[PDB]
Amino acid sequence: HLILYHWTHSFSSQKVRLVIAEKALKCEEHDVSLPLSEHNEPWFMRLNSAGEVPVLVHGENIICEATQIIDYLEQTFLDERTPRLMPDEGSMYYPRVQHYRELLDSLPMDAYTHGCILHPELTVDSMIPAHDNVKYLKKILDELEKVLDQVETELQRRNEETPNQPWLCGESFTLADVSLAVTLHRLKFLGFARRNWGHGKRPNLETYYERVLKRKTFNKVLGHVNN
Amino acid sequence: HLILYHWTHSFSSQKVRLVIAEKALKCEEHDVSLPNEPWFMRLNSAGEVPVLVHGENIICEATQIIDYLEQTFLDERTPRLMPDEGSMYYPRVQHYRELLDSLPMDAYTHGCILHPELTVDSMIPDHDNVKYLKKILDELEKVLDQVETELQRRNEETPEEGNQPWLCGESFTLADVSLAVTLHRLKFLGFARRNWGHGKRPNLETYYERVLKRKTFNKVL
Repeated sequence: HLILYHWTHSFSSQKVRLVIAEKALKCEEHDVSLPLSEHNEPWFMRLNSAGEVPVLVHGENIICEATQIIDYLEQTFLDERTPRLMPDEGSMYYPRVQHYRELLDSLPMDAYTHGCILHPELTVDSMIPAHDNVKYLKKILDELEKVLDQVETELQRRNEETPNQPWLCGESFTLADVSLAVTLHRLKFLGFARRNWGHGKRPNLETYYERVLKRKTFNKVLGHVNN
Repeated sequence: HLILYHWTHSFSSQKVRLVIAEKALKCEEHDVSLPNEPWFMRLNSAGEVPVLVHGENIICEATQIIDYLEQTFLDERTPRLMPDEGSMYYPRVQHYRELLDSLPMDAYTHGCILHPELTVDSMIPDHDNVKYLKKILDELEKVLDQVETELQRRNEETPEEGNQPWLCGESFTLADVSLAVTLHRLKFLGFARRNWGHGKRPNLETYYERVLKRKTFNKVL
């Protein structure tokens, strides 16, 4: 009874879709994007996140924008069988989850993609077949490393608390996990994964990404996008 | 192909649909409104934003949808609802369109339901106080007087013979869409008699009676 209009390649669309799948909600999803053969240039050449906002229709209500869609889904579907991606607002765990979710959503993925195509010599194993100065790209990638180091320390805390492997903010899969997983998968697509993790660097994050890949929901909604 | 998600009762939805019909665009429209309490009991124009899906683009909000339809469908067969920006007629049409779109329809309808005494012939089977309703109704009368004077100018500029003019000229424009939908909603609420009719605002009265005869207006609304 749900209808979603989205673009497969759209970052925010991927987040919304993963949230739908995690919550075990039957949804009619329509990919408005046209085939590649009709576009003079692929999507990553022309991406505009501000112009590309998915739309959700649930009976009478019509909800634009991905974050609005996710919030509406989290507040509207309170059935006991449907999983919850967010802790109760009264709980002391909600601030942590919300902080990390905001952190991962603030990252400028469009800048990273743009920079990845303009400066392909900074990418490693970029999945593309293949403000504008390289110094700007260097800056934003170092900021990304700071955010990812914060994430690594949080994952280290989680690993300490575990003697049932835990996720980023706890045992339960949360919206912060959705944001982080989609973000890492997009970085992987761009080729910015090797500099940030792997080969003995950020091991907790590497294990996180691998575990995510094995997950049924994530694997059903994603993996086909990269290839 | 075009897809539209809207609410029949929604004011802005009505404007978007009238624009679609006036441009002769084939569109697939879905009424998402439910078949407990009526729509005029609960009103939030900000909550109910229509959405247009045109191939690969998704446009929320009615004004954005209308501007997009005008900028996109540039085929010579498809009529234009706005003059070109370079023209001296475009400022006039844009001013009047903004003037009509600025009106607080939500307030008028909420007050019509709240104060049934003020509606002469409603078609229903500090904002709450009556003074606010009277105040916004007087402002409405001022706006409609501006429209009335513009229509009087149209009458002066048109000869005895020939095609009768619309608000800003001879061609139907977006300002006409806004004005027609506004007048229709006022008639639904019962605020039409106060503003025109019975020798009151004759130019505006004739404008509305001419609107009702338009095939596109009668098909959509």
